[PDB]
Amino acid sequence: NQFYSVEVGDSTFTVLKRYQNLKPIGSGAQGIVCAAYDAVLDRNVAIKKLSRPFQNQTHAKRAYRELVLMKCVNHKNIISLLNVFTPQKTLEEFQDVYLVMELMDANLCQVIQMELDHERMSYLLYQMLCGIKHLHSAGIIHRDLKPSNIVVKSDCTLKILDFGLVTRYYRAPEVILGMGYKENVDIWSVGCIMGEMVRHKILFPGRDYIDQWNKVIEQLGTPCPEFMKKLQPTVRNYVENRPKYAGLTFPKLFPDSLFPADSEHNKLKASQARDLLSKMLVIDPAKRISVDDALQHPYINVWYDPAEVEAPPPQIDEREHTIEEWKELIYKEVMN
Ligand SMILES: CCNC(=O)N1CCC(Nc2ncc(I)c(-c3c[nH]c4ccccc34)n2)CC1
Ligand SMILES: [Cl-]
Repeated sequence: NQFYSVEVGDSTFTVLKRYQNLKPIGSGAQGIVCAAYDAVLDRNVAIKKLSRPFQNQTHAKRAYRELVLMKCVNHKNIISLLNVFTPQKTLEEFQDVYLVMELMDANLCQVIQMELDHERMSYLLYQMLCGIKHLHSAGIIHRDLKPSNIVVKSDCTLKILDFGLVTRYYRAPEVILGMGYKENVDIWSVGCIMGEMVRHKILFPGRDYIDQWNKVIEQLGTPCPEFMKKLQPTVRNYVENRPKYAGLTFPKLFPDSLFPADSEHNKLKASQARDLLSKMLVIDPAKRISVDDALQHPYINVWYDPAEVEAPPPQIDEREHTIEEWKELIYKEVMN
């Protein structure tokens, strides 16, 4: 047989024999993931077993979308698909899908805990922006960027793991309040991640959206009439009846005490970093900085290389299907 089975991290992995010494490296709702040695390629890989891809239409659509996009997209800051397989021989027996990807060293949740380094932080932010720019050019607007679905190598090279559309702390006001969104909906999420790299605290924590919104207005201030008028009347009423906050200024939100101190370079960078935060963490998306403009910001633009930023977009998600239909769709996709 060309497969073998091993129990790993309380799941059964049935994989190609090329893949050896499977070790659990974590899990998500999307599936459980192992590190493995690929004997054919002489390199370590990550293997994801999709957890109950057919349990419902939501799972199926996500699995199909992930598979097709990860195949189509080829960018250095988006995780790339190395191989895909199922151990089952027929569509009727078809049950499991295995994704093989490059093995990364850590997700951002770990890196975020490290002591702030301007070189590191600006480089990570630059790469996130490059990945997001590339997704957007393909019509992919993520809406759920968060530290746990962003991964990095020991050398600080960074890749986004998924394609978006449970932790809700990184979601934009227009998403929370149901206003509709544009491309810079993803910039708010970057801003939350950056704010967290600085404070080592979740910016907008909260048991629920009510709690979350309170943290937003307490720190950033009650939004302007311009913004209010763009809300549904019914939503408008709740938001307007909250206590009015003047925002904390960004110097108070992100004081000098949180940044490397006592050199000229360090003074320079703290102010630049705060300026960028001030442009990303903007409640009204009409006033929030774009991806392209963020890449031009002095804090970010030191890393700018046209060959990384200006890559051609891929040339390829509203249709519904039965679970049986999605299954055949996924199967043919697996069989290439
Ligand atoms: C908080 C620190 N994180 C950490 O130490 N690790 C996570 C990432 C991991 N590397 C990897 N490399 C490739 C992939 I694809 C995935 C991965 C994809 N989906 C996941 C879901 C949960 C955990 C890991 C993954 N993960 C190494 C171990
Ligand atoms: Cl809620």
